[PDB]
Amino acid sequence: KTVRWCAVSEHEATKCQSFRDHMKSVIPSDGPSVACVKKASYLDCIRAIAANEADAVTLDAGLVYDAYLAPNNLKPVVAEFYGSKEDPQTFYYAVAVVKKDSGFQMNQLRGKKSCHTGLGRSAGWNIPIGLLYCDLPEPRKPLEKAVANFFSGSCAPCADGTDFPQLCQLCPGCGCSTLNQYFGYSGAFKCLKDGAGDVAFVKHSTIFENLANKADRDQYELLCLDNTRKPVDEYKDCHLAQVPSHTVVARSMGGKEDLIWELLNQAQEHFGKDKSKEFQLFSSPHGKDLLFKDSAHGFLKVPPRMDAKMYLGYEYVTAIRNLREGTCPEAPTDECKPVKWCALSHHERLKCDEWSVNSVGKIECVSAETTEDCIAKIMNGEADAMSLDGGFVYIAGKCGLVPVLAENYNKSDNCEDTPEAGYFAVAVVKKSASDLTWDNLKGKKSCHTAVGRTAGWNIPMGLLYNKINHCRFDEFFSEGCAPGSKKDSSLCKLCMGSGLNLCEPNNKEGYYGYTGAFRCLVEKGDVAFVKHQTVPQNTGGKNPDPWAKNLNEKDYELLCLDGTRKPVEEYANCHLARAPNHAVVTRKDKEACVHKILRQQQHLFGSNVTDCSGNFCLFRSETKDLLFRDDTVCLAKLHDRNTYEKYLGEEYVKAVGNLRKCSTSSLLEACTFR
Ligand SMILES: [Fe+3]
Ligand SMILES: [Fe+3]
Repeated sequence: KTVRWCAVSEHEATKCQSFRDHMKSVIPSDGPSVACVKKASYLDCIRAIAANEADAVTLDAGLVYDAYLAPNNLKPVVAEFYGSKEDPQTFYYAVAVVKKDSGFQMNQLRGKKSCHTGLGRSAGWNIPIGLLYCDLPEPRKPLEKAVANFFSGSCAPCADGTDFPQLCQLCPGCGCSTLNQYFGYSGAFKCLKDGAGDVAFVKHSTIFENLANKADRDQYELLCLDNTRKPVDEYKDCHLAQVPSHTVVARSMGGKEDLIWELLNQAQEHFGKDKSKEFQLFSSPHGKDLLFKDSAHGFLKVPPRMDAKMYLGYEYVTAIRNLREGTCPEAPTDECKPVKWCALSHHERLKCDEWSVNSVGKIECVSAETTEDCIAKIMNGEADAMSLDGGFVYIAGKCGLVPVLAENYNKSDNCEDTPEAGYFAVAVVKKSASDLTWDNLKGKKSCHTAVGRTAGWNIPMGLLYNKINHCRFDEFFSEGCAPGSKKDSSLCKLCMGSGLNLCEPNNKEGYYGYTGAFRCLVEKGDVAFVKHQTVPQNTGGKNPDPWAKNLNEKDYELLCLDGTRKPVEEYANCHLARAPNHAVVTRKDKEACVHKILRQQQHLFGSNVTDCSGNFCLFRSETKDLLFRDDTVCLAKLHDRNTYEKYLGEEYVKAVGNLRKCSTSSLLEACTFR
C-alpha cells in the first residue's frame, strides 16, 4: 500500500516525486509505494497527517512535542541516525557557531543578531532560548517578544513576523520552508556566514556540511557553556546540549507504522548513503535536509514501547513545556511534593491507598498492570517511585532512573545504616523426587518468580545460558510458569491465573513472586527459582493459607552448583549466586525528596509497629510482598551506591549483561535505543 509523504514547499516535493519514481522502478508492484502531499510548513504537515490527508513526515524532535499533543496525537515511528552505519547515533549536539574574533561569550549574547533553524526546533530554538529565557527581563510572555527584544534582530523561521518583526529582521517574513534562504541548519549557518547574524544555533555537523576546507572552517568557533570558546571540531567538549534525533512521525492508534518502516527500510537498502544511484535519500541537487537530514546515515525503527514522551525523554519534555508556557521552574528540591507511588495492579493499589490515608498526604498512589508499565510511568512523571527487584533496578537504571533506598532483610542493629551484601538465589527441589540433581534438568518443569527477576530468572537462566548457548529456555525445560513470558510459551503452561490473568507478572497470577513460585513447585513443578528464605517463610504454619498450612521444611532441598543437594538451611554453601537487595528507584530530580519522605514513613509504619491489625504496617501484606518484600526490616541508605551499576555491583551487572541477547523486555529495548 502507499504512504502519503508530506513535503514542505516545492524542493521537498521534487525530491519526493523522485523518491516515488525510483521506488516504483526498484520494488515489486506489490510492495510499498510513496505518494506526495504538498504543504506550507511542518505544522501544516502535522495537521494534514492528524486529519488523514497524509501519513508521514520527518520532524526535528522539538517539533515532535507539538505533534504529540491533542488534537494531533502523532508519534515517532522511525528515527534517523547519524555518524555511520558502523556506529549509529540517535542523537546529536546542539551548538552555537560564531565567527572567530567576534569576542562575545554565551553569557554576552544580548544585542547580538541571531540565526535560528526554526521556531520550536531543538538546536535552533529550544536549547539556546531555554538557556537564556529565565534571565530575560519581564515581560517574559510572550516568549517571542522577550527573545526579539534581547537580540537586536534575528531570523527565526516560522515565527509570526507581523506580531514580532524583529524575529524576521534578518529573513523578512520568517518563511517556514527551504524557499527561505535562511531556513534550517544550513540556512541559519548561511545567515552567519553572510554576516547577517553574529551567532547561529545549529548542530555539530552543520559547518562541516557547508565548508569542506579546514582553512575556511578555521574562521569560526563554538560558544561553550562555561563562557569560553573552542574550535568547531571540539563540539564534544563545547556543545549546548545533546538532543534526540529527528524522527518520522505518524498517527497514534492507526498511522501505517509498519508500511512506513517497510518503505524506509527498503529505501535505505537501495538509495542509502552506500548506494550512489540516480536517487539519494540523504542528499539532493535541490537543497539540503530535504525530507530527511543530509547528515543521516540510515533509519532505525522506534521501539513499540517508546511513545512520544519517552522518545523525547523526561528532561527535554519538561524543558519544552516550561519554555512554551513561559514558566521558569522554582526547583523541585525546594517544594518537595507528595510521593506518587506506583502500585502493581489492584492488590498493591489497595495497600497503597491505605498507606496514602495513613501518611496524611505524604504518599499518593498510581497503578499499572506490570512492573515495566510502572517504571515507564516513573520515567515520564506519572509516578515517582516504587520498590524493585534487582533485575528491574537494572532495567530502571538503563531507563535513567536511580536507586534511592534499599530494602534490608537482616535484623536489626542499626538496619538503616548497615548495607547488606544481598540475599541468595537458590534452586528448590522436592526431597526424594528424586535424582533431580542439576545437569539432567533439561525437559523438567520450572517455576520462576517472573521473567526478568534476579533469583527467579537472571541468575538461573544466566547460568543455564552459559551451557546451552541458545536463548530458547522455553524448550530447554519442557514447560513451566514464568510470569511475563509470551502467552503461548510453554513457560506459561504451568501458571494458574484465570482467563486473561494467566501468566501475568502480577498478583492476579497466583504463581507470580517468591511465594507463588514455591506454590508452583508444590503443586506443579520440579524446580523453583527463589530466594533462600522462601521455604522457611512458607512452611511450618508460617503461611496460614490452605495450600501451605501443612507443608514442612524437611521435604525440600537445594540444588547445588556441583550436583550436591544440601538441605534448605545450608543455602550459604548451596546457592546459585548472591542477589542484591530489592531497592526503591526514582528520578534524579526527586531522589532527595523521596529519600526524606520514605525514611520518615518507615519510622511511622515500619517494622517497629506492633498490632498490625488495628495499626497500619508498611512492610506486611500477608504473603504477597505488596509494595515491599514481606521480610523487609527497613529501608536503608545507599551511600555511594546511588547508581544502578554501583548499587547492583560489578558481578551482577555483568551477569545480567551476559543475558542481553535473549532479552524479551520491550522496555529494555526502548531505554537502550540511544
Ligand atoms: Fe534538529
Ligand atoms: Fe528478588
